Amino acid sequence: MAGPLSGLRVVELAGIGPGPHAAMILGDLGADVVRIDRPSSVISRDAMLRNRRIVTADLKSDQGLELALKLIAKADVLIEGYRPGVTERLGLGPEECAKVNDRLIYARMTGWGQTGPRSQQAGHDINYISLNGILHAIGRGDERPVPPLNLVGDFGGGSMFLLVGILAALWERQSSGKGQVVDAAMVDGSSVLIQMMWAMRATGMWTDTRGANMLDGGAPYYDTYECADGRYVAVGAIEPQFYAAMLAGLGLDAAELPPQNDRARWPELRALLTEAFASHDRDHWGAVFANSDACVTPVLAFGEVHNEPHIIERNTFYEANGGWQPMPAPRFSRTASSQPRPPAATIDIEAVLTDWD
Amino acid sequence: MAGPLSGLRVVELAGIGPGPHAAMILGDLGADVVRIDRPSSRDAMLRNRRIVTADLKSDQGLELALKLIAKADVLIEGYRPGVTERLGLGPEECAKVNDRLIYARMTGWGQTGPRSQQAGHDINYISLNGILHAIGRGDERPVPPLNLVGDFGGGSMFLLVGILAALWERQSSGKGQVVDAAMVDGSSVLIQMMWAMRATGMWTDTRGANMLDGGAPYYDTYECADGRYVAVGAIEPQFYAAMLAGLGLDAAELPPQNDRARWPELRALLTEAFASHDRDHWGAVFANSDACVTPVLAFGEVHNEPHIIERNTFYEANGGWQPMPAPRFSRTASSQPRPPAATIDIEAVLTDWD
Ligand SMILES: CC(C)Cc1ccc([C@H](C)C(=O)SCCNC(=O)CCNC(=O)[C@H](O)C(C)(C)COP(=O)(O)OP(=O)(O)OC[C@H]2O[C@@H]([n+]3c[nH]c4c(N)ncnc43)[C@H](O)[C@@H]2OP(=O)(O)O)cc1
Ligand SMILES: CC(C)Cc1ccc([C@H](C)C(=O)SCCNC(=O)CCNC(=O)[C@H](O)C(C)(C)COP(=O)(O)OP(=O)(O)OC[C@H]2O[C@@H]([n+]3c[nH]c4c(N)ncnc43)[C@H](O)[C@@H]2OP(=O)(O)O)cc1
Repeated sequence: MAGPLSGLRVVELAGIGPGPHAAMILGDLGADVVRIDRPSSVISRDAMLRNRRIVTADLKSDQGLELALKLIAKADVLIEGYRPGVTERLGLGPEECAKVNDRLIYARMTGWGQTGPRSQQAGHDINYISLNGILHAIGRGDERPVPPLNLVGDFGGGSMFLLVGILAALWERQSSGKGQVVDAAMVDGSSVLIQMMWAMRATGMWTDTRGANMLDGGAPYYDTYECADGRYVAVGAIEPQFYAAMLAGLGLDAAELPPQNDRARWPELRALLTEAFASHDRDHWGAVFANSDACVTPVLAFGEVHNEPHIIERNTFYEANGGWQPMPAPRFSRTASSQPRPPAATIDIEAVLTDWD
Repeated sequence: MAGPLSGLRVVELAGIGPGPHAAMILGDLGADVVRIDRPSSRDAMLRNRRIVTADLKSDQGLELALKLIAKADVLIEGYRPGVTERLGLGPEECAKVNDRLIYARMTGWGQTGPRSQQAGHDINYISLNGILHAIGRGDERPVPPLNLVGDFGGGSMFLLVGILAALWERQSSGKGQVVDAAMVDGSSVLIQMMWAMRATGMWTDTRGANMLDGGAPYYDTYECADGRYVAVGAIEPQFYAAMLAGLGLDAAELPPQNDRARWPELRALLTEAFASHDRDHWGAVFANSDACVTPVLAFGEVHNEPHIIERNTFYEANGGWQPMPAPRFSRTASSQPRPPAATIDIEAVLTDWD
């Protein structure tokens, strides 16, 4: 099996969102990933279940439990993302796992954490980011907050911190010879994800007013603009030298505009930039500014990404069943990753305990 | 030093956004982190570091740097491609003085290809791979999700997964290697769920018309009587039904939860209901509930929130609050971040390491 995480053995108790996204990446990088789903369901639809062996097993039954408990015994990592108490009351808790394998990295993916008042509440991405200030900061100032899909709570502030915890604990287990419990809460990870704003907030460089900051769309030089065809460009020309390059491509003379960072005159500035970008279509701007430091790029829809040169040449995507999918990231010089394998039709848990000798 | 990464040694060449964030998290978890800046701190992102100066273009500045890297486990650089090569700090020069080094390259566009030398920021990397187009209301231009998705989630976090996966690989092979983390790639994997969903006909390229983009009335924010907001995330029918009951809404009178043609009508009924009381009222009503209804707090209110206070998600420092390390560890727990450690001379650090 190809990739830097070759050898690594992972047990994933089937859940939704972060838990599986973490498991995918471990797989992606060559870990051996075994997912136990409920029998009361089931070759899979979700391309998120790539780089995976799937096994049936009713964990409520006494048999199901011990089979599971065997897999965990011969494995490096356990991933679960159920509310607190669920694995305990199944007989798969940390304390129970530590008795068949004190090397186990016990990885617990939740929104709210393992304790505290909200620890039993149901929730999704949007709820976790609502409590820690993030959601309030996203969207235009004249309107209600808009959810950044489930990118910030589930994945960026959830799965990815689960991965860092798993892999940091594996580094630890090289010294001490023992595993441990990784407690990944989306509300905490997403908070560290936005540490920049907490830092800027302290030094007067970020306010709580939505749509009135450097990076939220309030700056006319860091925002999207509608073009003549109703498609969009993005502008991220923060540094003055890049902003100057953008102005020249737009045909605007700096002498006729207000200063880039005079906020009181951002309305005028925005109006000027808006009229300029509105006068040609996205693909015009795309050409004018390619190879340029103007920080102006076309805003592509998913369906167009496969035609973008830089995306094609670096193989950011591969084809798989009437749909493109992202190739693993990041990339490794010596132990490169493979193309992911599609979800691996169900298997029997004995066959896996056997294969794992 | 407290944390699961005690005695990991990390050299960081100073830049902006992702590279510093990754270095921060490494520090947060107990790693020894030395950051080389240029002779020309306030940012709390520079927490859990030692800062040193060094003209990397001088003969001596370079010599010193290579003496650090020789002793360290990980090097982090976030410059445009070619930049570290020309300084004399490229992968191959580093592999001469330390074949074990994990060499971590943090860019937006990647190491090669047509845009590889183009300046950019977060908003640009996510414009090219479909992400930015997908965010915001439908009647309107896309809105940047701050720089959470390219710099951090699709950026620093993938650098970290790569640094630590390469540390694992090393333990079996004795050898370092190069980690190429590009924000346009990481952010693409970060949104793999949408790519899966699109392949099976359960996501469209229309903005504001999906389960998770704000187009679903059960997955969106709502304005309340006081002008503040709640978030609703009641995807599962049982959670949704719990929410209707607490709103005072008889299910029989409403359109089906998932009849999309009638979402606008559904949304107008839920809008009226949420508008009729203040945000704090809904926070009370739905506490301990599975209704998936939560107050949308502004940054300055977060320190007053029970679940935040009691789990110590933040700590106080300097101006105000900062996030404590994540994730958390049972045995080898992280400590409260140290503020940034004012300029020390780089020779000191070298005697301190062997
Ligand atoms: C493809 C797309 C559409 C899917 C999708 C993706 C993403 C999302 C959004 C955006 C997200 O944010 S996903 C994140 C949700 N939050 C979390 O994951 C945080 C922690 N988890 C939770 O809070 C819960 O799992 C939650 C999702 C909220 C609610 O789930 P629930 O109450 O139905 O389940 P629960 O976790 O409390 O308990 C599970 C239940 O199942 C049982 N179980 C598990 N496995 C098996 C098995 N193999 N055989 C038999 N029984 C089994 C457990 O024992 C337990 O039973 P119990 O006795 O307690 O009732 C939504 C949907
Ligand atoms: C707090 C706020 C204000 C900060 C802030 C945070 C975040 C953001 C947004 C949201 C972001 O997206 S940050 C991410 C930006 N993109 C990237 O980092 C991707 C990779 N990097 C780049 O593309 C570029 O570094 C770029 C950010 C575009 C800026 O380009 P640049 O030309 O200024 O720099 P470059 O990388 O081309 O070369 C740097 C230059 O510095 C020199 N350097 C470094 N270290 C030293 C040293 N110790 N002593 C002497 N010289 C030194 C290098 O030698 C090099 O010089 P060169 O001779 O080649 O011109 C914006 C601002």
